[PDB]
Amino acid sequence: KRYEKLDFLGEGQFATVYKARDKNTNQIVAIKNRTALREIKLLQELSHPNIIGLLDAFSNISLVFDFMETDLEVIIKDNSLVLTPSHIKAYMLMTLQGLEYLHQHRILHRDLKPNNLLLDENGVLKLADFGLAKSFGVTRWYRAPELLFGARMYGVGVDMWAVGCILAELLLRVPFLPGDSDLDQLTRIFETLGTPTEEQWPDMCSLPDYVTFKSFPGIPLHHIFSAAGDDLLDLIQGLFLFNPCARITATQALKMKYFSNRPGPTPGCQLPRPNC
Ligand SMILES: *CCC(=O)Nc1ccc(C(=O)Nc2n[nH]c3c2CN(C(=O)N[C@H](CN(C)C)c2ccccc2)C3(C)C)cc1
Repeated sequence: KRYEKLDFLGEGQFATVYKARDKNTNQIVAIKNRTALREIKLLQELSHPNIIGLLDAFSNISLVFDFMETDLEVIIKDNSLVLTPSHIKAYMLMTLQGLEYLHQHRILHRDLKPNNLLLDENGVLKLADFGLAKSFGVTRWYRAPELLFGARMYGVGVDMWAVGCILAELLLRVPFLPGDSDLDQLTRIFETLGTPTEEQWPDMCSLPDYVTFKSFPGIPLHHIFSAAGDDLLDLIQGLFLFNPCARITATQALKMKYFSNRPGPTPGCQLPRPNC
């Protein structure tokens, strides 16, 4: 009861979400089970500016997170907005910084997609929905080629491919590889980026469900991302490498010249806030 609800925010799988002012602090919050009670454990553990804060939780349960004004899917979907190189850079920086933190804490998100990359009123992006997240101990369109094949030994490359997919959608403003089966998703990856050889991939055929695909050459990235410079083409190139050992980590992505080159990232206050 330490909170009292103000506005309905949504329905879904896990309970309903409700906007509230916390009685004591006057701060505004949002208020949400083995598949959820490991999520409750995991999120009260962590603290990062770019990770959703689980503030309280208390079986019929309600889980107080930060309140978030919007998400990247809204921003992507919104025609009233133009994204500038500096908005994109700021968005990918916060995404990757939040990710780097999780992966140094030996956690995979496994459900990166733009509707999970929430934003506050002060332009701070926070990764949300750790219901698929697991310790090292996603929907088709952000899913890595290896996962579509059938790899269960898999790593950070799973989350890194999705970041490429989200990055492309920041640029094109449309899903990059929008497949309508798990095979159509491989068909789409291999016509756009080219069919990987086993020189593009050392132990590929050892996958239980590796399959002999049509040998496409792919579209060059400069044709797809025409407005991107060589520094951002290298970021996109790194994220989309088929070998999950070659594929760039959040850390290698963040030490990439792209984030140190001009134009720099937009401050949160000046990131494009939408209306409903
Ligand atoms: C102007 C219109 C507008 O911006 N509307 C709007 C404002 C705010 C929200 C909102 O839900 N805010 C919010 N604050 N903290 C949270 C949220 C949503 N949320 C979730 O966890 N939501 C997830 C949805 N995933 C797919 C990102 C959810 C919700 C229910 C069940 C499962 C998953 C938290 C609690 C982080 C919405 C619209």
